[PDB]
Amino acid sequence: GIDPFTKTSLYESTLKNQTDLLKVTQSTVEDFRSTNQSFTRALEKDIANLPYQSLITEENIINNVGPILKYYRHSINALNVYLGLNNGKVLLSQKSMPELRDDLDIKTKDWYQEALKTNDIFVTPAYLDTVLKQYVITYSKAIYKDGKIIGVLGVDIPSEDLQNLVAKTPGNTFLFDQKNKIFAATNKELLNPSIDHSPVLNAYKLNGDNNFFSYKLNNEERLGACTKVFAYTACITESADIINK
Amino acid sequence: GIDPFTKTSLYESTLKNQTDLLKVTQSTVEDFRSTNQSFTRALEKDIANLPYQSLITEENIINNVGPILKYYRHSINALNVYLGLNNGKVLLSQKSAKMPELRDDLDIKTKDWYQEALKTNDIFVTPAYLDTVLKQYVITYSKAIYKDGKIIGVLGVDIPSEDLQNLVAKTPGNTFLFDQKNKIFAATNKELLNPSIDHSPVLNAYKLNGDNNFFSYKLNNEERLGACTKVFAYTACITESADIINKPIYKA
Ligand SMILES: CC[C@H](C)[C@H](N)C(=O)O
Ligand SMILES: CC[C@H](C)[C@H](N)C(=O)O
Repeated sequence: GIDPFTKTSLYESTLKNQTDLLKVTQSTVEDFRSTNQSFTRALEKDIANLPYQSLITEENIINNVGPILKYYRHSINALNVYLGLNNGKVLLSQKSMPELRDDLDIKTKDWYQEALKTNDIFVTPAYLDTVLKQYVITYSKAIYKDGKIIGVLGVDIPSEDLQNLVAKTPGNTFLFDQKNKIFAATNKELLNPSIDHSPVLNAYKLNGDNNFFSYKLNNEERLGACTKVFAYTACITESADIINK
Repeated sequence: GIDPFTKTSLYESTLKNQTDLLKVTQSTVEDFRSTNQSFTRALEKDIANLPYQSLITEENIINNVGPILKYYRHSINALNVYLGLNNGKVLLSQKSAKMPELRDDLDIKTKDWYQEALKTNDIFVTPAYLDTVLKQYVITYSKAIYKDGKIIGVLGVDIPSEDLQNLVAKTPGNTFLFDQKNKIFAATNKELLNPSIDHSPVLNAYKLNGDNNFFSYKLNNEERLGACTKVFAYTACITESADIINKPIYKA
């Protein structure tokens, strides 16, 4: 758009605009995670606050912890909320009275194993829930009372919840998961698994977090930026027509 | 005549972005409301799921409803979660350890959160007001609870209005909210909250223009551009200096 002064003004403007919108998508991901972490932490505290007598028999776990799992599940509309024990049983409150299940192979599960290896909440990649066969993100936390492990708390939130939040955001924003597979997008057509993303991904590796870049699609110029948000990569892209016309 | 800058692609995109940022603030308000409404509905359902016999004596209400109020309060970090009864007593869960107890001196039957809930099938959302007990500004979500068609009481959930302010403050853009009385309520630039700020120019211009339509206005002899929109009872606005919208080659 010929005069370099004018092109620079258009470029600097769209850079700021697109960076702002990328930040909104970043914030969406952050807020989803923190809300779920706060919820999980509160549940941990309510369980650990029970007297040991209420925690040390399986029947007492069912009768005393079960209602807490159920109310918490309902309060945020979680898919499953549960407490896994070292005997391999798990008290499960599932969307459909919490029951003690012995058939869920919990010690083979990352949500269980990993919670025992950190003092933080553990957040799983999205995976297909065994019980309800929906894709979930699990927040898990080893619960201790007086330094004594009670069990591992788990909270399953449908990954579609995050996908829907991201899709509603302004801008042509999208998320890749930890394996660089498309996870969420404002334009639902981007969900085609056969779409190649090397151009934006290569541009991102060259430029780094939040650094605006140009790239090509079918010999046409586009502009974009990406940034790491936990294990995700969040991106925004647009046509470069805004600066070239 | 017409400002030539308004015919530029730069101006057009600038307004498109301001519109996008205003919509982010609109979404913030909508999502805060929806989340709190859903929480309150879930709580109602769990209370009403108690057997009728558990809901009809004060002792049974304390013992059976109280734990539910507490666990729900913790789950979302609400300020107060409570069940108001027709006898005027209220089972109140708030920060203080012990189990929820009945308070008999909170004058509930003449309060809007109570009376409005009885007039509707819906959740009632109050304008922000100073909480009677903890003296923080709160928004209350209330709902009449029925069991087998019989009124048990009115559920209330108090969320500090500061929670919504904090959400708005984190949003991009110079966005802000007015309440139902056209008083400043939340702002990205927390200086806009100070009572000495004159919001008449933006409000007067908004009245002439309607939702999402950009307008010029002035404050303290500075030309500005703004747009506002209704979001439930609130008015959400975004404004910018005219000299940022159109950066002069020579500054004044
Ligand atoms: C109780 C564990 C639950 C079912 C978890 N989502 C899993 O699939 O392992
Ligand atoms: C139990 C009612 C509570 C305190 C409510 N926030 C009020 O001020 O009326």
